[PDB]
Amino acid sequence: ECRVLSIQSHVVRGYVGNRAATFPLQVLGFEVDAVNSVQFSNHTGYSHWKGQVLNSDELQELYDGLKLNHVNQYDYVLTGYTRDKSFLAMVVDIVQELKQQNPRLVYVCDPVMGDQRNGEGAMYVPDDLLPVYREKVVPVADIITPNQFEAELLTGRKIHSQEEALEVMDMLHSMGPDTVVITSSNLLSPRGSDYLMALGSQRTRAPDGSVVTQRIRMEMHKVDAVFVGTGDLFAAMLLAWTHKHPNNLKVACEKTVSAMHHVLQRTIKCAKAKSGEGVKPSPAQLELRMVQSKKDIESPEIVVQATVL
Amino acid sequence: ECRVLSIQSHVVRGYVGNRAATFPLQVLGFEVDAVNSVQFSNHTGYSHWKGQVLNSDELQELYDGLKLNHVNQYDYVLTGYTRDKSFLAMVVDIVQELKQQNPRLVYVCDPVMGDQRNGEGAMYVPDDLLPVYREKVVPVADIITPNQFEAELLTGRKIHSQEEALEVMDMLHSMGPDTVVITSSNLLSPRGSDYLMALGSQRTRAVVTQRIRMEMHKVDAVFVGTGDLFAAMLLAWTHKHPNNLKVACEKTVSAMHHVLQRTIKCAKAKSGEGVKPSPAQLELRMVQSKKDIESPEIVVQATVL
Ligand SMILES: Nc1ncnc2c1ncn2[C@@H]1O[C@H](COP(=O)(O)OP(=O)(O)OP(=O)(O)O)[C@@H](O)[C@H]1O
Ligand SMILES: Nc1ncnc2c1ncn2[C@@H]1O[C@H](COP(=O)(O)OP(=O)(O)OP(=O)(O)O)[C@@H](O)[C@H]1O
Ligand SMILES: [K+]
Ligand SMILES: [K+]
Ligand SMILES: [Zn+2]
Ligand SMILES: [Zn+2]
Repeated sequence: ECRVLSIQSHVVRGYVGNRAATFPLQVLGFEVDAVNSVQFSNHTGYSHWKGQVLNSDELQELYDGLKLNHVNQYDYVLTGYTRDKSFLAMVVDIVQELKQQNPRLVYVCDPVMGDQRNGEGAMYVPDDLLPVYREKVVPVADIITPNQFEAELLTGRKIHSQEEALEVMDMLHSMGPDTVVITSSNLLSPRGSDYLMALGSQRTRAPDGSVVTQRIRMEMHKVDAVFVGTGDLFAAMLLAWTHKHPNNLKVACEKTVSAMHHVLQRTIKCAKAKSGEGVKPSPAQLELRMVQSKKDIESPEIVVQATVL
Repeated sequence: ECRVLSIQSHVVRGYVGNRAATFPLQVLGFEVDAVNSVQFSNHTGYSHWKGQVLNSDELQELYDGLKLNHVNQYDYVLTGYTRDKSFLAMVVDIVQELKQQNPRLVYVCDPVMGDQRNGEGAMYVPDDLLPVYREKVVPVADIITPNQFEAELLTGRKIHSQEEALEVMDMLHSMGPDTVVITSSNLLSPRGSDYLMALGSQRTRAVVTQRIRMEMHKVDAVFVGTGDLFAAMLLAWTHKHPNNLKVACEKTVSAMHHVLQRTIKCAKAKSGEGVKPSPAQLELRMVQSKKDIESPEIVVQATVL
């Protein structure tokens, strides 16, 4: 019996935030309680979008309702994109209260702030969120899934190589989370320029005070398209697989990355078919084919091997 | 590839409204766009509840977003509990607009009315909603899932026997919906007093008519969201068996039985011995009934009337 409290955005159509995360965890057997931080018609990749947002006060209201009914017991808390600092600070109060009641609670956090869109690096959020992520969110997180840019920002250090990447991940471990996964980087991969390189690290303190650190590298073949909600889907499946393989980051990452590959291959195939030959698929046509990937999400065939570093 | 627009309530914890309908439809292979009419912490069966309600203007603002992006093309529309007549009217406008764009669109409606436990923080459904359902909603609905009390209100008639029911169901057809299903009645099953009787009727312009009856053994507990789970699965099964309401209902009702059995068993297991299960312990074991929803073992035989 595992219950997850997921606080993320919601869209009527498409897959992003809680939409990208709920279905996967449900088919994997987790009980998901979903707080929708906002409700829009579709993601911001489209030309238009309309919806409402929740302020930190409304969030607190929803939590008080769970608390008043004595059902505020969770095994996992999962958060992603957040645009306002009050909301984020409010989330930390919540995570801390819950951890006070369940020391075994695991907080999976995807510190969303930006990327380097093919050599294009800029922020998605107000510069005032970074201090909150740095000083208040990271310290209580158990698993974080930043991309290169977010790892550089959290540590204030820049990554130019695989070696510096590992140092940055160590600095992150020192900030709190025992598990760190850099989901994507600008790093050149040894298998080819067309491969995306991911890196993972899981720290473990031994009884005698010694520290064991499992580090792994992953190389996935790039799909020529820009997807949305990919980081959310990743964080959600990583939570499920790390649960099953608690002390094996290797297998957890392999199962997670394999599933991504299957979902995306099914998505790019359907998008090109729906947009005609020659024509480039539109954001509407590139929405993740979540529902049709059920079997692949439940039991993915492994198609990527993690290299132990 | 089918796409469903479901406009219902959302609750952080538990299953009612959209929470009871989405997972089921998704595992059955349907693309579900969900508009959450409200967002509460839990349903009204609990001692407390907090949340916010979405007004009709906000509902229009969302649908507009879908329109501007030319992605407002659906195959089904699914609605349930509403306590705002203003919101309900906006839903009818949205449906007629969608039906003009796709005449083949199917509107599945569960006209909720009464002192029902729900996910919109309400203690009752305003009496002033009845005339809205009667005149604006039902004429546009293709499949309706009223319970006996609701059917009686929509027709002004009162059901005292099995013949009386078929009589009301026919009236409902004439009002618009080609498929009607009275989900539960006070009617005494010949099978015993511990069985709940459900009646179903379906018209096909060959105009033909198929009527059915089902006995379901009562479960000694009070559940919330069952009406929502029913409508959602009926939607899926009617799609797979378009002209066979017998088979469609048999699978829907079977799935239901499996979910409730798994729910009552776990609830008693989690509560102390001789301790009555609390609403929180009675929340539907949805995620764990995945295989039973995808492929339910038939445990009921619908008799053709
Ligand atoms: N084009 C792609 N080809 C292959 N895998 C991809 C692609 N885009 C995303 N992914 C996969 O999705 C997961 C998350 O990707 P990435 O690290 O780019 O996300 P992100 O920058 O956090 O996402 P977002 O910007 O949408 O929040 C990774 O496991 C990655 O392999
Ligand atoms: N105690 C029970 N035992 C067996 N089946 C039940 C029970 N309660 C509900 N159901 C099943 O749930 C479905 C809907 O039942 P019911 O007539 O109570 O719904 P409703 O009035 O639409 O629901 P709601 O409580 O959401 O208003 C039917 O298929 C019915 O058999
Ligand atoms: K990420
Ligand atoms: K009903
Ligand atoms: Zn991201
Ligand atoms: Zn009902």
